[PDB]
Amino acid sequence: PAALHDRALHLLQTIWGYPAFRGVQGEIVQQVAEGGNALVLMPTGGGKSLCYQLPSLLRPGTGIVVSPLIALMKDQVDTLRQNGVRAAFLNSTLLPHEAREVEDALLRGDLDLLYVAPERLLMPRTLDLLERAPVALFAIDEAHCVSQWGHDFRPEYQQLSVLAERFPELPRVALTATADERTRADIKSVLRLEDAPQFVSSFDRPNIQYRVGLKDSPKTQLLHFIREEHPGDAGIVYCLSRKSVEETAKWLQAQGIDALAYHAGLSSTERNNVQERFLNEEGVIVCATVAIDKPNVRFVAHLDLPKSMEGYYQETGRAGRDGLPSTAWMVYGLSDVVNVRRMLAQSDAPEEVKRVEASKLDALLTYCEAATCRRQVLLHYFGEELSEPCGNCDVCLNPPRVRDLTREAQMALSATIRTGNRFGAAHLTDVLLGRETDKVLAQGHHQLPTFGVGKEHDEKLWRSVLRQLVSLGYLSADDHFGLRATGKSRGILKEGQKLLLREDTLLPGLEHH
Ligand SMILES: Nc1ncnc2c1ncn2[C@@H]1O[C@H](COP(=O)(O)OP(=O)(O)O)[C@@H](O)[C@H]1O
Ligand SMILES: [Zn+2]
Repeated sequence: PAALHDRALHLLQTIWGYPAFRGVQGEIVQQVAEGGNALVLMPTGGGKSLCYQLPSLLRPGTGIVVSPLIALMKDQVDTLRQNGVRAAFLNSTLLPHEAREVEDALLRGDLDLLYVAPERLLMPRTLDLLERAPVALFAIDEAHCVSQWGHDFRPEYQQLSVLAERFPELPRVALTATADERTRADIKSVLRLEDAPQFVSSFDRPNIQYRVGLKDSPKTQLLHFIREEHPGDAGIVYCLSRKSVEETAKWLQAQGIDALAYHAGLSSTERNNVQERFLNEEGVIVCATVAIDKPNVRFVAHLDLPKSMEGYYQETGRAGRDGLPSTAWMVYGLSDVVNVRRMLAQSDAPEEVKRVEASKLDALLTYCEAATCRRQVLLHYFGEELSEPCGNCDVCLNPPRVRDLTREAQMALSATIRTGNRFGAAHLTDVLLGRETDKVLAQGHHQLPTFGVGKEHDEKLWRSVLRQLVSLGYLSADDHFGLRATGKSRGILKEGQKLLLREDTLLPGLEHH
């Protein structure tokens, strides 16, 4: 009721000292407290931990928490108990007499929370014992580890699928900081969360302004940006190679801005040197690769595209941990993107991994190539949905020049619907062009009314119109990289909504060498 909500608040105040719920917490709490399942996505420091702790206390019985991290579980228990919350940890390095003092406290219903290493949890009899205990809920922390594409991975987290089969009646909560569009499908498979609500909260950072542009002579381009907009300011400037980092630094010092290289082949010495000369003093600039601390950074500059949307989110987020406005500045070139693809084409990685890695690359480029608000594109990749344009990005503020492909979009959307939402971008494009592949013949797709219906255009165009549909969320990729129309597809199909491309991409043509 509202009498549940009131109840939770009096807990929020009296225990964690927090005044009010951040982002979607209060929904999650009331969702789980009432018996519901949940997927929770929040960035690090976002406030996950009490998403499960608060329901544990509101429901009769004990919240059961699983995380791979033992040392942090020990600390999270301690702090909980000093704050007046009855918590315990159980793992197999406890003396057997301790493991029983805790096991019996569970069964008597004496614990608000019990933190359990997956090692112990997965053991039947830890399983069986739980069925005899007054359990309020399960919380699978670091929930992403269930996924091979998951940031981290463990055999043991795949096995937590047991929780849903052995305890279907009881609420299950998964929380992870880092999830792409599907590592998430795996979380949802494994833990049987596919019908549960999904919550994302803290990903946005409203005080950072995002800008992307192409590269012609980037050093001057950067130098000019610092210059006008951040002369006495601290900033990070990111490059792929160790080589670029040191040129960029030598060069920036040659123009007498105070700049320093930072990277793994700096002797220890110099690393700590650069570190506090950057932290202590204001208006100093670090040139880093992928590598730490700083409160007030004004600008992050990317002289290269990162290898993922994740990396880019991380590095730009180093700006502005003051609520005070900051800018993220990036310049890329298609030249580069082509190199990344061939360097990943010639690799020795498995074909399953190349498809996924090229996936991340497309998402990254398409993010660059946005004809619509950049903050929506960025946030969508992590599952956050921003209703309206931010007014804080380079697309919002200085709208680029766009071409209207809304009718082409409809052809693409309808092609994939009518083909049963399972087929991939290369394949679909074969359809709208009219190409009869020996793989197009296998599905009889050539006999459909949507075949060659897009013949007016070429491959490069459909592939990009495809990329955009995915990126804006009009398309979703199921497997194995095959594409679904979404609930959002209707916007383009009822219309009222358009699919734009940057006039920037298209250009008078043809390319030449
Ligand atoms: N509802 C809230 N309102 C204000 N501050 C919060 C709120 N929830 C969490 N925080 C803060 O930010 C931190 C979140 O980190 P924690 O919840 O401890 O683990 P995680 O990094 O997984 O979220 C908290 O410890 C607390 O300092
Ligand atoms: Zn915007």
